[PDB]
Amino acid sequence: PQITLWKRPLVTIKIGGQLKEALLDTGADDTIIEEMSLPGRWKPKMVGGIGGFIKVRQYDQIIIEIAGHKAIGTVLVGPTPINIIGRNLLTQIGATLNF
Amino acid sequence: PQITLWKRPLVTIKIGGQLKEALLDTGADDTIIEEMSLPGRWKPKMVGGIGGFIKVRQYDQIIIEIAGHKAIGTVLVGPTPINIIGRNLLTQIGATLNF
Ligand SMILES: CC(C)CN(C[C@@H](O)[C@H](Cc1ccccc1)NC(=O)O[C@H]1CCOC1)S(=O)(=O)c1ccc(N)cc1
Repeated sequence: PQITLWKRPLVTIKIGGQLKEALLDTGADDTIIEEMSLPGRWKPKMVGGIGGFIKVRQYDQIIIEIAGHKAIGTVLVGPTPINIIGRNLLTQIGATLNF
Repeated sequence: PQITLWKRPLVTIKIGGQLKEALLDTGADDTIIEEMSLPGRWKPKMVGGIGGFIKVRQYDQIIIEIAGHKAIGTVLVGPTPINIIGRNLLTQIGATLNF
């Protein structure tokens, strides 16, 4: 699709067999989702945003369905105001910005 | 142009007669620029994201040239770690997210 930006670019994602809403965020380097249980071991990671840094849990090789497109990669879990799909996954689905 | 997301989508902008580098951010509702002097009255506002909230000054009807494209709208000025071009101005230049 071609998504205009008059409204927040929200899509449905499927992760852990659950359906969730997420923001397509070109300004986020990584993908961060709200607290949920994911499989595997995690590593610590410091993530910087508008108000400073936070501590999140990094899970690798996670299967995630983004607006019907399947992707497999790194997902961070932590206290985010909204589920964000960052560049790491946007590239996997071949998303670009055009103007 | 067609911007791939392997790297951060930075562009050159012109605001208040100064040249700055900024992030084309679909996850940002509004544009936020690092501390600078702008003409006009302004209203204080609080903006939040990852890491909490920052206090900014809201300037209205500011003209900004985004990669050679002139646009007009609200600009928030404050202690942001990076200059962000949000949806309020991306729409004006006809930017879309495609996949
Ligand atoms: C958190 C989302 C919902 C909103 N933010 C936009 C996001 O694109 C934000 C942009 C940014 C990049 C680098 C440093 C600081 C900020 N990236 C972000 O947090 O990157 C983290 C998450 C994964 O990788 C690192 S915002 O900055 O809080 C914001 C809020 C309101 C306005 N009007 C403008 C901006």
